[PDB]
Amino acid sequence: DVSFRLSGADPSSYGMFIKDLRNALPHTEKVYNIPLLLPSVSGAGRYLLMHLFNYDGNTITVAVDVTNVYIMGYLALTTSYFFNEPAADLASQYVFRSARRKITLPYSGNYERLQIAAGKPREKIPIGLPALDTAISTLLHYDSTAAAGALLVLIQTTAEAARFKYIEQQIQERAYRDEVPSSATISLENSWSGLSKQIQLAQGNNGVFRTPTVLVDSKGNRVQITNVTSNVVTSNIQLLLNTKNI
Ligand SMILES: *[C@@H]1O[C@H](CO)[C@@H](O[C@@H]2O[C@H](CO)[C@@H](O)[C@H](O)[C@H]2NC(C)=O)[C@H](O)[C@H]1NC(C)=O
Ligand SMILES: Nc1nc2[nH]cnc2c(=O)[nH]1
Repeated sequence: DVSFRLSGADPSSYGMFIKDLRNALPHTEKVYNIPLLLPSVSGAGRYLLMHLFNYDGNTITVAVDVTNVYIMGYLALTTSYFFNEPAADLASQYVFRSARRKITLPYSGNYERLQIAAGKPREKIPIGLPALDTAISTLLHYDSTAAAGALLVLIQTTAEAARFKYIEQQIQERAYRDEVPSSATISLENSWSGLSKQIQLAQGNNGVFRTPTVLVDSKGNRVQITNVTSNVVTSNIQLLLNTKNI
């Protein structure tokens, strides 16, 4: 398991947590020096448990699929909560077995569905450590509409920051003040699969992408990534989704 406490939290301990999280994902191989996540894992070993404590010490335990860093559900005191999707029900056979009650949320866990349930796109939802603390508190008391917004924050602070160094840095900047995500942050979140695939395909091709990836950068300018020599590839992306899942 991995842990993170918001009480006394600063940019450095947050950094330690994301490092712990990356190290907890198993991998057998590296492509261009980037851990390549596994095709699959059987049984309970497929799930990593994250324990998060809000400022006041209350806690929730979150289950993550180690093959794709997707959040499947969480435990709050004695009630477990799972997304409404096949992979999450599969996950319920292996974690939080001692939960007294199991609730299935009225949505699946993809951004499209979470944004509809929340009533706002994530372009309009502030993120940061203070926002993570509020999210943990919101999740302790069941409300499907408020939970959708809390999950959008939780996902970006923990799964997305693990996938990209830039997003991890964006969160460290928001350690004491929340701020909506930049356009580059959203573009990055949307291209993880695309990037992961082109980096894997670039191998037998001199490091050149079969088809270019279109992103929006920090200063706000559109851009094309065509080879593994680019910044995104050399210092941004930290984990690769296996092609057998794309
Ligand atoms: C690899 O990506 C780099 C950008 O990261 C590209 O290099 C550019 O390539 C040509 C000349 O090599 C120029 O027209 C571009 O403006 C270069 N940009 C730079 C140096 O910032 C290029 O797309 C890729 N390299 C190869 C060999 O395909
Ligand atoms: N549930 C979950 N959903 C996502 N939707 C987009 N990315 C993620 C993730 O990392 N976990």
